[PDB]
Amino acid sequence: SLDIQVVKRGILEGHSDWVTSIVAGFSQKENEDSPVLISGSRDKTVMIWKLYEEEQNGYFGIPHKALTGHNHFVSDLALSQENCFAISSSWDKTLRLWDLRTGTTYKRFVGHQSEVYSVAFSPDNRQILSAGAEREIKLWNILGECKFSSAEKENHSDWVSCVRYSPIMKSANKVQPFAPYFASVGWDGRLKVWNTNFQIRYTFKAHESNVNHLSISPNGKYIATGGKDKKLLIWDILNLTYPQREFDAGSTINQIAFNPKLQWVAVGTDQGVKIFNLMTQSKAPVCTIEAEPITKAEGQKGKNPQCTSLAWNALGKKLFAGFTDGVIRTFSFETSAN
RNA sequence: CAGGUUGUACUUCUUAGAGGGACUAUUGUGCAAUAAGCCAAUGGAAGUUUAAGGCAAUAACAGGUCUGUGAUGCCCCUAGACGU
Ligand SMILES: [Mg+2]
Ligand SMILES: [Mg+2]
Repeated sequence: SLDIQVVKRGILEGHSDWVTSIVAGFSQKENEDSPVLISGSRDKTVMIWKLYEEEQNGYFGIPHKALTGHNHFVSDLALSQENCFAISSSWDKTLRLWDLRTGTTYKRFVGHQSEVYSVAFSPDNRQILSAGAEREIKLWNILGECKFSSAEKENHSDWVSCVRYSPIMKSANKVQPFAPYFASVGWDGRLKVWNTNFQIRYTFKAHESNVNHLSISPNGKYIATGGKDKKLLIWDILNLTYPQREFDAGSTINQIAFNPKLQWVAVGTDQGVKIFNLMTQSKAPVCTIEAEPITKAEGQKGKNPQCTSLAWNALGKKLFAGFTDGVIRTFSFETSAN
């Protein structure tokens, strides 16, 4: 057997409610570690984390700055390439541009109506993409001006849950055969793929229930898609009649993340976090349910927390799961190969 | 520590418009024949129907009001008038 076992790293706490979004630093000079962690939660707060080198006590790190601009929950965060800037989606019908050194909000994006579930940052950093319960995807100048809004003929029924982008690698030698696209996942169970011009390129009806999250392989060759359908769908951008691969992950799918290198898929689920190996065909490579540190409070027992977010650090060695109890948990992997 | 001034300044305090927010939320081998519900702890600005009120069905009670009304039936007073 190839055993992939998990060493517990630590605990990042001080998030009052849920942990809805997590981003880790971009690798700046190549193959070097990311010092930076940012989370977003219900709690009305965006947390900036100063991370311990080793692990002291049971903790992996300590809260540095708490960004407060927001009325309702923070749905999703995205980083600039600079790593010096972050953005916040919210149910408060607004987006925010955050300087990461100062607590300062730079500009805020206004003009969304209902509420905002997700945001994406384009590789050029001059385009912001935002989506919400308006069944609408919006394109913003970094100066805070709505540039475009996808219309009825294209846009999908119910709510856009998540929008993301299609990475173009640095070297041209990294083999980019396709066109640039952006992907939109929704509560109608539709995975959409649009060109830069906001023209529908490929819209497949992926799921039977609703889709909470979508992420793109670092290669931009495949898409991972998931929600209440209790199914993890992987799609080849070459042949779409049939989904590339499918996995059964217990109960409901909250989040999905690709290992920036390692070629695994981590899935946030109510039961816990599952990790899939794409290099072999088997259905459950590493499974983590987490008992509650808040349960250690005497007399109150948990049903377990459910994990509301995932992120990998740039090196792909560390993994962060945001939870129901407002605690981020950190885990590392040791390989024992028989 | 106090005044006086000031600005392509600002919203914590102050107005008060928009919109949030609480649904008994979360947890509970707590009581419930596990159903309505109650209870506790935690979080929470707020968990006594959040608090205090407005409105008030069917029916009555020959309740009160001709002295609130230029709403009136009938009765009475009409030039030393019960009129002004
Ligand atoms: Mg009342
Ligand atoms: Mg009488």
